[PDB]
Amino acid sequence: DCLGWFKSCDPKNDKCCKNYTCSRRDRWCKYYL
Repeated sequence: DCLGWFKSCDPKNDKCCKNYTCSRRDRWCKYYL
């Protein structure tokens, strides 16, 4: 599964979908530019 945006994630255990990547600053699945 993946996350959307403001879902908590962990950069070492990224669960983000396409065009997203989880930040550590925000610790959420941040839109990856």
